[PDB]
Amino acid sequence: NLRSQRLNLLTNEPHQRLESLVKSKEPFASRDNFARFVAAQYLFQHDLEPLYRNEALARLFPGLASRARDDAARADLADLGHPVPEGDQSVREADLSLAEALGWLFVSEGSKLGAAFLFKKAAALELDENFGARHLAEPEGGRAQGWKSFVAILDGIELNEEEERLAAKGASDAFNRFGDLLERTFA
Ligand code: HEM
Repeated sequence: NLRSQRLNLLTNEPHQRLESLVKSKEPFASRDNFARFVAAQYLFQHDLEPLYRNEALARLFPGLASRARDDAARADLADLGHPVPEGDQSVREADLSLAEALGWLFVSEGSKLGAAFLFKKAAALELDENFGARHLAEPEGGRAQGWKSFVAILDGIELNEEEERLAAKGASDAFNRFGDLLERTFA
């Protein structure tokens, strides 16, 4: 019924595939490997920037701007001595509909879930919230409620059937994009 639940079903496979891809790149084998993972996160933030700063979406999601993680990820790349990668502008210039944008935000916000596990694994590489893993630090209100607050708004929006299709497309496209970014930074 809820939009969030439908999106969860629709992206269950892409998620399993993505989780497997991440495990295969061995992000915690070394700081260099971890840095390549941070580079992928950083590039995904560049794709999402125009959405987190969009006035229309900011009105729908109060506090939107502060959900971005670009400064932290860029600071982490600097800590790790990894040069910042160049964004290809493909998503920023894609001219996404509002509905597609909701699917991209769904995936970006959802990608924060379980980050405490990644944060814990980063400790093995002697990294933490003040060095190298700044982008995985837990948010103020806590990961849980941050997600619950976002989903309540998402599920309340009224969309027509075409817009629902576009939101699903946006979520699918975002999962595929993160995978492309990982293949790029680990190449
Ligand atoms: C770019 C997309 C995403 C990436 C890169 C991603 C990656 C991951 C990874 C690698 C893990 C395993 C963490 C660990 O090592 O323990 C994971 C766990 C998880 N992901 Fe995602 N994810 C993404 C999007 C999403 C979305 C959209 C949702 C939800 C709508 C989601 C929900 C979860 C949850 C619930 C867990 C398990 C958390 C727990 O066990 O407490 N993820 N994800």
